[PDB]
Amino acid sequence: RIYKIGTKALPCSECHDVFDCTGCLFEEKESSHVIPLKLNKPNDHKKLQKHHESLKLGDVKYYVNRGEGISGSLGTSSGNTLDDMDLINEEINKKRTNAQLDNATVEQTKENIFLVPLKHLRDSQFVGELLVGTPPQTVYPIFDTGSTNVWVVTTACEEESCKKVRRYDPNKSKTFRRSFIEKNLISGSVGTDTFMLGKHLVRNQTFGLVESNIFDYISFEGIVGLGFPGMLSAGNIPFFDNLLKQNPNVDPQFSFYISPYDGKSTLIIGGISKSFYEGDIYMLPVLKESYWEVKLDELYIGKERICCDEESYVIFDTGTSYNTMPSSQMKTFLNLIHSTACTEQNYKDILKSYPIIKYVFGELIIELHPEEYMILNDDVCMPAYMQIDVPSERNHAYLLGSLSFMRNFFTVFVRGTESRPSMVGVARAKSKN
Amino acid sequence: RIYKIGTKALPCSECHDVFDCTGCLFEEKESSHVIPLKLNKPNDHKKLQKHHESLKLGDVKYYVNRGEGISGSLGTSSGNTLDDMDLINEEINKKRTNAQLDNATVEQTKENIFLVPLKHLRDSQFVGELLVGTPPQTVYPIFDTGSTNVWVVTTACEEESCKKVRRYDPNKSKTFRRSFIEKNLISGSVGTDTFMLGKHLVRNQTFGLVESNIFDYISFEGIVGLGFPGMLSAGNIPFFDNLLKQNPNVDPQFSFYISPYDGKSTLIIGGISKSFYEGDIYMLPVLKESYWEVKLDELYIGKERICCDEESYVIFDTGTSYNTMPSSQMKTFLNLIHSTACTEQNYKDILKSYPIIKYVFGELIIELHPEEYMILNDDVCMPAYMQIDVPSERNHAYLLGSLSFMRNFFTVFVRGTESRPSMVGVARAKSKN
Ligand SMILES: *[C@@H]1O[C@H](CO)[C@@H](O)[C@H](O)[C@H]1NC(C)=O
Ligand SMILES: *[C@@H]1O[C@H](CO)[C@@H](O)[C@H](O)[C@H]1NC(C)=O
Repeated sequence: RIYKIGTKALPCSECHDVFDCTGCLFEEKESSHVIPLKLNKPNDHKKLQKHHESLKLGDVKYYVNRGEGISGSLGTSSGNTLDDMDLINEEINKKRTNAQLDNATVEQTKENIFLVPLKHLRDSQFVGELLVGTPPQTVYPIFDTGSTNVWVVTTACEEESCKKVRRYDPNKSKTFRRSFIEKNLISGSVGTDTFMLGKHLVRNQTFGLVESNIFDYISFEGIVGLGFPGMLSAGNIPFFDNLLKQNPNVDPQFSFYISPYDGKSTLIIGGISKSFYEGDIYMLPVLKESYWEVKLDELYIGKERICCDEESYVIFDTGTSYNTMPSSQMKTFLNLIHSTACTEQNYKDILKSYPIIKYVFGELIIELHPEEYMILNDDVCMPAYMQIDVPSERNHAYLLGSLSFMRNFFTVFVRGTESRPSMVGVARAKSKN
Repeated sequence: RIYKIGTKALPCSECHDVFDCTGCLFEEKESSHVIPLKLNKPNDHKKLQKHHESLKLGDVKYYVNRGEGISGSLGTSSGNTLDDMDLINEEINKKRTNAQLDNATVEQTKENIFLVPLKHLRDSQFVGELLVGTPPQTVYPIFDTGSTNVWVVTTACEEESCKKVRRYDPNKSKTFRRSFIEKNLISGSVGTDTFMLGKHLVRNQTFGLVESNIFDYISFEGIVGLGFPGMLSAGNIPFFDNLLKQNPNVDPQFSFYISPYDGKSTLIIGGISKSFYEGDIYMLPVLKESYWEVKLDELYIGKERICCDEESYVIFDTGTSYNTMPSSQMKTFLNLIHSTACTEQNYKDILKSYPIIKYVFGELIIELHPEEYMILNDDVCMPAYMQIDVPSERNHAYLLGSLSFMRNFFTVFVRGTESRPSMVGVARAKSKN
């Protein structure tokens, strides 16, 4: 559910301070620039099951750093991915069992904490058609509000023994040019080429190229960053800014409809579609233009308030599946929300007692009921949340992703211009009925 | 509630292995050796409120050692008592704010944990009349299954400016003799004298003596240990063994009825009273004869199992008010059980949703419903549990005390002889109606 408490919400045009009126109503602009999104080709949640159980003992924290993942996403230079949960668990156990082997009086002492750096969190299952070069080659990248640059996996292969599959070969483009870089970046390089997204042409687009078969290491064909221009882009016009500069009649906004079980998922450039949501679109101001990052005031699990006594922020990250909470909040969470047997028809009765999760931004309230944050895995119901600490800043980051948040809320990302700041819009998604 | 699952419980006489038949039914023996217990003169639970909040941050553990408290009870040689929660909290904050100032890759690191050693846990509010010496002087000690020796606070004072109060002066006894000790023990010494407990005379009883006004440091007039003979008694016949040797018709058992709001609380020597309990008395074998310590199999808070994957034991400790759990279990507990506003008549409606706490010993089940483990403090409902770690042994100890457990269950302590092992008996207390 989404609603504003207090005074009835008003159009954002009627605001006094555009930076302070959380929960105002967005002017809806219908757009015809639709980009269908499809399932990326495995939907296996055993990785998240193991991740939860590895937190049972209370001494394990997963973390990522701001900007250090592929394309400027959250990550580290480690080799750990979430797909590596059995290697990770084996190492955790080895490390723990080697340490247990190796007027008022209070006594300071040290406990062992095991940190698991994650390489990146890029694991959305929804990809869209991108056309690259001349004559055009089709790739299916993730469209990622949590990334800044464009990256494409190259799979060029001229030998006769190469498997016959759809490949992206930058040298088959008449218009591809390789750029000169003085940074030794599985290998990375930078080039430029022409792209087509939907009906929009985007020339002179700088992008990174990943070469080695290579999909043993990588789980996406590409990343189109929809973040902000800044140090993380390094003078290279990001894709969406480049689109806007070359297609001047497009309003600087894009929206996302995630409908996993209908095949109707969609990215919309330059506007929204009234058929994707119910009610109004409620606006949150972006506090730090880097990720799409919004100040978080409180967070409730039922009656229990778990946040926020310190500075907290929610990142809307379309390129990641799960929601996240920091390590202290997930202690409470995993005590309050249990995985259970669900079958598939017993599920509405099982979850009848689970608690509502309530995010509070000013007077704007976003609820996730249990059939909105629980997912099915074999015959087991599971909460679609990961424990992720973002230590980079003294503040605490929460992530809202595609499997839980966006499947239930229609989301609008509005770039701030000369007559508006950057904002995220949210509306109840169209009810599948 | 108390009940046995599986086969219907049978009298303990019908057992095969007397060490293995948990939940058998005790032969009831009525006894006339009743010792009324009264409220000790302040019933202030603000100390436990502060104790709970000092655990909020997850980095503070209270601990006691086996045998190191007064009379061989649980404690340490520190000066911290629970009455010192403001000194304790001030030190915790000072220590914390001085430290924040001063194929698979996992990363070991250290977190700070603050340990708070507690001097002792002797805080029951129920005391009984003991007569000491010739002509007899009245003291009101705690009768303490968690202690081993007899200790009495001496308050001798011959100066004219001494306050006129009931004092215990060992030198006013014609039969008191001071013993020779080679251990510098506020000061301690040992003597012997004659005691009377109820109708039973106990001559040649060795006991410790505490001298300094002295009740600024101590909160009890004395301790009569009802533990076991062993190293912690050091060749000095403990009180109850001495009673039995000199009064040979007394069966080696004693029982406790705790009725705080009726003035009907009672210790019963040599048997029980059928008017203090409903249903049958269910027997648990004592696994380690030192404290009255019983093996614990599982512990549930509602549907959630919090114990036991490692060796756990319950200590029945009549000299302490609150129940306890180790530090890891109270993390879960304080997330699942909250303090709240209660008034005094709103209480049955408030607690309607709280979870049942279930202790599991073999097939014997002991439940505490919320109106049995919650107590009132001002207009606030609070759980009568402390976090106590007993690090002395690799195993984990749980305490059951007087304010919660014994107020709701009638308890029988049965000394093991040539034709029985030591056992604790439990029955639902007589319903006040
Ligand atoms: C191509 O894009 C770059 C940004 O990386 C810009 O500075 C440059 O002027 C553009 N060149 C042309 C020919 O559009
Ligand atoms: C007094 O008690 C002690 C135990 O501390 C015992 O060894 C001794 O024999 C007793 N003496 C008499 C006279 O009863």
